[PDB]
Amino acid sequence: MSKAFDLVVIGAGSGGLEAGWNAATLYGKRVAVVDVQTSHGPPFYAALGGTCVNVGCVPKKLMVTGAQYMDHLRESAGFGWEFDGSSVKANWKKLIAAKNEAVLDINKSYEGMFNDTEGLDFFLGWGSLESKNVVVVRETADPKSAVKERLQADHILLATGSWPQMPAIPGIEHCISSNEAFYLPEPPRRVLTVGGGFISVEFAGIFNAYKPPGGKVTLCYRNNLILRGFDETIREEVTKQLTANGIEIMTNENPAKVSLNTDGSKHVTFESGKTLDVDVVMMAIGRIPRTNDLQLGNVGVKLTPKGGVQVDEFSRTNVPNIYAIGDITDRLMLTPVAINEGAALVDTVFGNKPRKTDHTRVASAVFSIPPIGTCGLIEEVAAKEFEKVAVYMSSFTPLMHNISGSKYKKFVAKIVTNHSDGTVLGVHLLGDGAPEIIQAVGVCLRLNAKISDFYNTIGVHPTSAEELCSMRTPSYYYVKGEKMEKLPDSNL
Amino acid sequence: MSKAFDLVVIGAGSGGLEAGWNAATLYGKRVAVVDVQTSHGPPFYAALGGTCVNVGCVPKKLMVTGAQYMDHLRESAGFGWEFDGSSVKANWKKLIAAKNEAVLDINKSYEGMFNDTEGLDFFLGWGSLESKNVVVVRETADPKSAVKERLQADHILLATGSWPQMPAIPGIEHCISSNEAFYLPEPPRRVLTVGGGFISVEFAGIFNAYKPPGGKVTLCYRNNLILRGFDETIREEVTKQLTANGIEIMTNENPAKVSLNTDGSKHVTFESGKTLDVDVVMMAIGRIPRTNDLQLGNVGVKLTPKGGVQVDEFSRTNVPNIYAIGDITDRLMLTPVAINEGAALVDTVFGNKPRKTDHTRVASAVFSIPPIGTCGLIEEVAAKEFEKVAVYMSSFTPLMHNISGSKYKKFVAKIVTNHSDGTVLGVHLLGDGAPEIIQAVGVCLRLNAKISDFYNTIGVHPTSAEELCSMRTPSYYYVKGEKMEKLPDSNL
Amino acid sequence: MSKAFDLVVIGAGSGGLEAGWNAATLYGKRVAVVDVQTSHGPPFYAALGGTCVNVGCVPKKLMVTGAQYMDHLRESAGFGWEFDGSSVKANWKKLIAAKNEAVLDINKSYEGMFNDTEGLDFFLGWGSLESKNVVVVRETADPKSAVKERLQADHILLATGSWPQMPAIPGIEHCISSNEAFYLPEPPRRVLTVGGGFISVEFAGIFNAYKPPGGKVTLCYRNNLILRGFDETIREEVTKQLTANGIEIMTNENPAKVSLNTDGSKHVTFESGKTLDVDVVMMAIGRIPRTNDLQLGNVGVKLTPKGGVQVDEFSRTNVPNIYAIGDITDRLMLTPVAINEGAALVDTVFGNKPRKTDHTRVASAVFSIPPIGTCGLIEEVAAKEFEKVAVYMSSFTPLMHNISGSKYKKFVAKIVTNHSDGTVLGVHLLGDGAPEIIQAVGVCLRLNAKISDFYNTIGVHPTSAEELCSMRTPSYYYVKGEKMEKLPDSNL
Amino acid sequence: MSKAFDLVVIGAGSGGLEAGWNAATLYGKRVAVVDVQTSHGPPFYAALGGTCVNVGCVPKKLMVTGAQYMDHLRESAGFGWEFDGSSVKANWKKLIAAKNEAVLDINKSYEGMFNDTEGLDFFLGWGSLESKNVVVVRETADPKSAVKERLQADHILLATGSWPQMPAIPGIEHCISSNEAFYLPEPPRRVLTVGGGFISVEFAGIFNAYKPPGGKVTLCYRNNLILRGFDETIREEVTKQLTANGIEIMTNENPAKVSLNTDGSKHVTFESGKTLDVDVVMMAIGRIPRTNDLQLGNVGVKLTPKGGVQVDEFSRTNVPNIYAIGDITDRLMLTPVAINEGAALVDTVFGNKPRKTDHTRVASAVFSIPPIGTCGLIEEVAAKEFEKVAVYMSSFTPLMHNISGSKYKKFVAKIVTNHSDGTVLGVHLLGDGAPEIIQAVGVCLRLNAKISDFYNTIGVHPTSAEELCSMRTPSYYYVKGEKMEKLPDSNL
Ligand SMILES: Cc1cc2nc3c(=O)[nH]c(=O)nc-3n(C[C@H](O)[C@H](O)[C@H](O)COP(=O)(O)OP(=O)(O)OC[C@H]3O[C@@H](n4cnc5c(N)ncnc54)[C@H](O)[C@@H]3O)c2cc1C
Repeated sequence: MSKAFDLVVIGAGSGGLEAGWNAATLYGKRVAVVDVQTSHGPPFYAALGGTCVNVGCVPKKLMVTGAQYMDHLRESAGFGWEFDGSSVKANWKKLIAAKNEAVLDINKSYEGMFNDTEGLDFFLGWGSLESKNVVVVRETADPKSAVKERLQADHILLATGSWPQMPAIPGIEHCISSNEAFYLPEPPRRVLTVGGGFISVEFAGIFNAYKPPGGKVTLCYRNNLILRGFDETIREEVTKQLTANGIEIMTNENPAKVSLNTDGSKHVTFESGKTLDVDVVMMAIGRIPRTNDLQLGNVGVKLTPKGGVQVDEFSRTNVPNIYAIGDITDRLMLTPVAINEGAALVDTVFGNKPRKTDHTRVASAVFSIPPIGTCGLIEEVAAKEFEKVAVYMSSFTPLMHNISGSKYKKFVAKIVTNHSDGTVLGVHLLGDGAPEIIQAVGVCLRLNAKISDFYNTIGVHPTSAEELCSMRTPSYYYVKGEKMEKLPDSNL
Repeated sequence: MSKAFDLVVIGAGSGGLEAGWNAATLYGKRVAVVDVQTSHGPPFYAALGGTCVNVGCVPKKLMVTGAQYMDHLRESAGFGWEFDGSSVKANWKKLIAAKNEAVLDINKSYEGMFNDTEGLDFFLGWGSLESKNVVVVRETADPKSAVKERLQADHILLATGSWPQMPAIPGIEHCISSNEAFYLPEPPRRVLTVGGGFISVEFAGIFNAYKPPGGKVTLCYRNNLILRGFDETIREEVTKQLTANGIEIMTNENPAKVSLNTDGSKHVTFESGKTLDVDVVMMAIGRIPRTNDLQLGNVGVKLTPKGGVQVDEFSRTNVPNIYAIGDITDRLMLTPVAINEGAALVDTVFGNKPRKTDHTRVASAVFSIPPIGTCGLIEEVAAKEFEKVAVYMSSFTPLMHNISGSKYKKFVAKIVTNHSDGTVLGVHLLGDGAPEIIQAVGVCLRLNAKISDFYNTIGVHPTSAEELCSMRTPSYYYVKGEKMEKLPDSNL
Repeated sequence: MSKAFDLVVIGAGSGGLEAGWNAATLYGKRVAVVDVQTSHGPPFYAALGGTCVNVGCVPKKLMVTGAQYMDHLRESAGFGWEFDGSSVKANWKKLIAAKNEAVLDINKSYEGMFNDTEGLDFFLGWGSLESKNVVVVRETADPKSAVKERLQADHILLATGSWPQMPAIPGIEHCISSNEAFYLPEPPRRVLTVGGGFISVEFAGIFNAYKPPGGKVTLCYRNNLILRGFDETIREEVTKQLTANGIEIMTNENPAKVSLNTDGSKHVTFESGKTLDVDVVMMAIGRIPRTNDLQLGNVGVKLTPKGGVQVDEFSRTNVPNIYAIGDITDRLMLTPVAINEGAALVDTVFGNKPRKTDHTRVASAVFSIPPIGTCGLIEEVAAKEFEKVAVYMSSFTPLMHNISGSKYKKFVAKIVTNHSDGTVLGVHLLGDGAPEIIQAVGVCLRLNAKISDFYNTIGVHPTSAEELCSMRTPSYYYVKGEKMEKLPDSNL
Repeated sequence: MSKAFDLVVIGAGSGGLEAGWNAATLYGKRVAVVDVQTSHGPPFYAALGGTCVNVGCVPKKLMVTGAQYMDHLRESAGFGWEFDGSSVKANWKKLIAAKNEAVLDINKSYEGMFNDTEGLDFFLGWGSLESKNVVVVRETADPKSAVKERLQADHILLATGSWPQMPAIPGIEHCISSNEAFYLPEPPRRVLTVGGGFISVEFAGIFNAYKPPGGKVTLCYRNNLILRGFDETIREEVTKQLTANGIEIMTNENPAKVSLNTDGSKHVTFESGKTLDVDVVMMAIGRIPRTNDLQLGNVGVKLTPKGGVQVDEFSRTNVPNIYAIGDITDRLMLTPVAINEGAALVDTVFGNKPRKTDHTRVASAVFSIPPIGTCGLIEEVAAKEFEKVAVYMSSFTPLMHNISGSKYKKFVAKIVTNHSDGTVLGVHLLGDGAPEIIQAVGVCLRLNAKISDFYNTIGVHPTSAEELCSMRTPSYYYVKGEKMEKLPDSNL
């Protein structure tokens, strides 16, 4: 009578929701959506709305913003502003509440989105894969828990997202991930964030601003330079500026074991013998695709070398009617990229207008203090797949920071082109504005903009973004992998 | 031998310097630049560096930045920041002193650029035309004053910029302009900025931030809406947000006379009849090309019916070998335009490649609070030029401001389109980050981007700039010049 | 919330219903019941109530009763009754309607039994076995049909009953089983029933009485003597009396192929070359257990050599929580035996008072004309497992049939005892009353009654049943398998 | 030498013959049997074979059978049998002639049994006692008639049965008894059977079947309920079903006188005063032991205060070597009792094993329409004998009669129990098959079966007898003689 579902979706995250909406309202298809909670917070943290809405994008931005105010208050003095210095109090409990209320606002809107949209229904519980055309809902992630629904399905979309990767050292239970940090009752006086990823950096600034008096935020990384994957010079600069803002950046170090002290504080011993005491140890060493609770072996879905789900240029798997998008693919773990993959999966199946999502020249940010904006390739990657590479550099200390009292906040801007046709292959910004600036840059790369298009454009003065139009000559080259300043006069 | 150059520049301003520097460093020419001061301030205000550096873009940006801190301190309470609210106060003298140091530093650097660059020489004095090939440098703007130098010139470049226009009302002696506002001894308690332009608006925000307790900024404009020539919706939102911060906006009002009070304050009387008592009256009704002291009549350089120096698309005047750029041409009065006008003038005259400054689709800004970023045409003009016009629109109060408490700060992002092909004709933003976002939006219009190129781009989550890649259907249309919520019938 | 079912039952037959009732009302267990129809008749014939209620016990008795009236009318003449002989009409269409209304009466009562008994719910559809704890309901018997329910189950009872066995000869589609005979639009003029089982015999009498004028009921059997399994002398007698009543009993014959004539009648060719034309060919060559539509391979349920389901003395299978009762076990295909097995399965599981059903010394009947009553062993089976066997025989022509005009209706009565202790091992009756007589006899065997208990009881005169008390001396013996009249005087 | 035997039997009836046959064939004794006729009918009615064969069990059974055909022809319409209803009629002469042939055949066989069995001799005449060891056979029942034989006897067995009791009312000359009813020339149109016993009831059904058009059977009984000594509920159901067939039942009525009408019919006048005109008046108020013509006073054989011959449990009279059995002892007046009484008498006297007839728990019947089968005690008596008494009951209209149209024919099946152990004390059935069902029920009571032994037995589907194995809980109880719907309190 009620049949199956033209589509069932496991995980109502960024990608999950964009696929079920574009199907119930765009194609009148029957759609079901299974997620393990309706509201943010423990025990599962991620809930209806995805990691982005509950324990990612939205709440992180709000908290970084609040953390920027530490710098604002300090810098206002250069501009003549005075107020009781010792009376300032960073109320963490007040910040988390404001955040929680914002997140729950989104939790409810989606909560109502389902209650007035026929063909779109929400099922609370854990979704495991039974047959190649049946999804199993259970009260818990345990494959042997009570069943509450069995959703007959024509198409099945896997959008369970990703999960924080934890190492195998003794005492790892005394550690937290990005998940639990959003819900600390009090701001930790001493915090150690492990790893060099954008998550460890972004939370280091947040903890650094809301820490009570006498606090030290220590960030450790097992290799030499943090923020592996981002442009080189931006890496070393951000390291310098994090140090300036009081954060101890402790490189070439890896925790080896953690214990509890007589007062509940964590005692951390490293692989190099050095010990450090902290109130909170946060693991941000990577995110793995979330596939264990899915029982993907019951149908024989294939996984890549990394624990991720394998797919093609259309998000299809080996099983004929099973698709996967979002962070479960182990590709570009970004929210707009999962919304693009999800919107693209639908109108290629339920709309016979096949259009796949492009995974290259994608804009991303890193709301650190200072923030980062990137798009396209970095110079050392362009080298390994391009004849002649040109690099445009420029690192002025911004206009206002001679007065502000923050001389260290050097703004950086790099452009990477194929020197053959001057086409821009990358754009890498460090400094306030980088995130908002790069967005419009992503449209340029989608338009195959050559460097001439940039410096021939009239600037908006006075801005930092105008520095992208002020670079007319390369600072060095990358020809057949080698890096030399002057470009040797020896053609062909 | 001596005193025989390739180029003489009257005015070490934006356009002038760029012209001379390029001429001397890029083409090894003997260049001479004349200006009335080497450092900012009275009695001549403008100086080495131009109006922008000494009494324009640079200084106001710093002062706006300082006025933004009134909002920051207040908005921080929403993010858990506590401190004695009653202890906040702005020191107007510390703002000015800090601004003087910054501007002075640029003055110091530009000098020494002359000392270290051969073929580039500076001459302190007042420049004027004596013949078709001779610039005279006198000790004052008066023709009767002593001659300092006579410079032989194969080419003369007029680059003296513009000057504040002051209406000839009785009591005008008791008023100031933008020039002197940069140097007030104390912040005015009651102030009246006159004019609906960007100068009056921007300054209204600065005075509103630093006014002592019980102050009141008052802006008046003789017409019904401020910021003529900007997108209307933005014009009206900036009016609302200004009123939301404390600024009173007196429209359809124009001062008729000013008189002194016993205490020494001012007594303004408008045309309509009303009266206001204020401590300062700042005039910002416009700026006129600075042709006054150049003796253009000795050579016959023809002026425009609007009052600027008449020039073709290559900056050539009616007199051979004499050129004009910048505010003196009375076109687009923006620094990057003059700079680009100068760099192009040099390439054309001393190179083997003609270059002319494209004057359309120039991205400019307005540093109100919040700021404005724009680029291209606005609705009205597009409807006069194209067959079918589409308007993509998006307006909301960002989440970060529902928490800060500044709920009036509604973001705005219009997009004007030619619906006959989709090419973007203009972009108009309002809110935090608008000036930075718009910069790369100028590269896209130079590339003739289409509305699809924007929504087909993957966005950066979460940012204000996303809103540009998210408007897919027109909010309304403009067919044959008439506005309508939807199109005609079927077509195709 | 609603969990699983303390018990789900596939097939709502004689056994199915007795198990779900004794559980919902006796033990407050949650119970589900899956059957493929609510009302009798095509296309599935058997429906809610089982084979017994729809196409077995109840409707067969009603039709045999109606068929007995052919003999009644004939025999009344001996007692002085007269009426128009040629005006008698056996209206088959009127009989089937009266039957259908009786069956549907039962169909509805059960239909209401479910609607006012919490914990007892009826599910329409086909039940297939998914996991070892899930039953699959489908719109049809096709394993690839749409699903309407998936019943989570704690215990699973298999009670699908049995199905008519059809041979593999060309033209078998032109044949019918016991199922379709209950719904013939008209009574067949010429009918051939295949097989020697009680079903072929019972329907031969029914067709024989309601056949239109000029009809011949031919019963064929592939071996020598019909009614294999019943006592020997009763077999040969019933053959004789069926012949007397006009039925052609054609032994040592088996159909080899069947075709259609120009008029729709079936043309039957035998393995011996002889041909016969009939309007209806009814196959009653055996009943097989009904397991194909159950997908028993999905869980690995074990089957006996015969296609039946294997079980122990408690109706349990290899799969821990899967039980089977009724005709699906391939044991004693009787309705009271499935009601006993079903009532016994429950209060051994949901009542921890384990009591199994006894499969020996069970009373059964054969409502032929004349009818048969049996209970216990037959003489030739007692031989193969008993030292000394005694047989008591007695074959009087009943009181009333010297007048009736039916001298052939010889009533028979055999008793079989273990000659050691005289315990009665069997009792075999032929003649009207046999079914009602034997029932009370079954209680005697449950009481280990010796033969002395029988002939020492005072008879009810005049009856046929009194002949069981009138046999005081054996007619022959079976000692160590051999059959001799006198019992050789040579003991030990 | 001659006329000197081992046993002389007065009365070749049921008990007599069984006695002599066993004596002569089982023990090789010289036996002589005396009776007044060799064939049934007037003037003596009873004859060789006893009352049962000639004017009792045998003939009525045939006549009841013939009366059952009135119901069969009518009930057959429900099963699709059609025929001219108005053409049915019963030929009372053909019934009698056919019954005469059947009875005569038994008469013929019993004779020739004498002709072929040595030591067994028959003597036609009237037997009476002349001395303790001499039986005289005279030509008529009168002592003054001629002596035919004088038989010397070591043992004399009185077995002359009983005789109809006729009340001494005026007009009794115009009435008949059961004897003459077996020989009426024509069926009475109006008839009045007198008595509430089984004879009056059974005959009422026969006359009701064969009455000519516009007839009316009328049964009267001087008390309030017919069939005293039978189970009450059955008594009242048989009354209802009799009234349902056409018989009028006049209770609390007793005829006071009969007189002749002009036409030759009868004019009955009851005690209460009412009057009825009928064609025949049949008396069946009881039967008295036939001691009239035996000359018991010549020897001193003592009679019972109730009028029968006094005998101990071994059939011995006060006079040595003289024995009595059957109706003449005035105990249970049933054929199998006398037979069993005879067979036991012979075993005791001419064997080496004493045997006495158990007179309790004897299963008898009553061939009304529908019939009655019973065995053991009824409610009332059990309550006088046992502590706690349980009554299992079941009453319904079988399905076959909801179709036949005879909806009054409600089956009944009581079961009386001693609730102190469960042993079955009695069984009472009403409806088709009751006489046959009850026979084996007599074997069970001899085995002291318990109520559990019945419901724990597997039934025969579908039959009336099932109802016995289906009553599990008492319908009501009888504690200390008082009736109550449930027991006392708790106990155990
Ligand atoms: C701290 C942090 C900051 C980030 N910041 C940014 C940022 O600034 N910009 C950006 O673009 N991206 C950011 N990301 C990444 C972004 O949140 C993810 O890439 C995005 O959520 C991917 O979408 P998705 O639907 O595939 O995953 P998700 O949105 O996480 O979807 C997973 C959902 O499925 C549910 N689920 C999982 N398993 C099951 C199951 N078995 N049954 C039922 N439901 C299940 C989960 O509870 C969850 O609700 C950030 C991530 C983190 C952790």
